[PDB]
Amino acid sequence: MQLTPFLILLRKTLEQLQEKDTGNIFSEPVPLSEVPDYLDHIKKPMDFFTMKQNLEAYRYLNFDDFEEDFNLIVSNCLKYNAKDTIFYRAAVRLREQGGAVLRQARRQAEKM
Ligand SMILES: CC(=O)Nc1ccc(-c2cn[nH]c2)c2cccnc12
Repeated sequence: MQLTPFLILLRKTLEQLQEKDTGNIFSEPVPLSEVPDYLDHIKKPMDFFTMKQNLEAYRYLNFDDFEEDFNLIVSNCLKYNAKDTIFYRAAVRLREQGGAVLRQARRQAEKM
């Protein structure tokens, strides 16, 4: 596999995942100023902006490491937020809608 088409695919896939986050709940890091206890609960924060930085830093060289950071966005939000919140339900929705984006993207990567 060649690096350039793979990274193009990851860029497109990240854009598609961001489209599913219609409230932009996951676009940027959880603001530690407004959630002071966040790092008490979440060992590795993640968000789509950090994922973009990691992608461009060549930190994602296989689909699993891209998907692992996506799964961190979801799992961190399920962990931190109570089930009766918009935040929790948004992570459930992103897991469902984003999973479908990821499966098709991984098949494209496997054809490379
Ligand atoms: C992605 C996420 O877990 N975000 C957040 C959870 C909880 C809170 C929060 C709820 N109450 N106080 C902070 C957030 C506040 C601002 C921005 N993001 C928040």
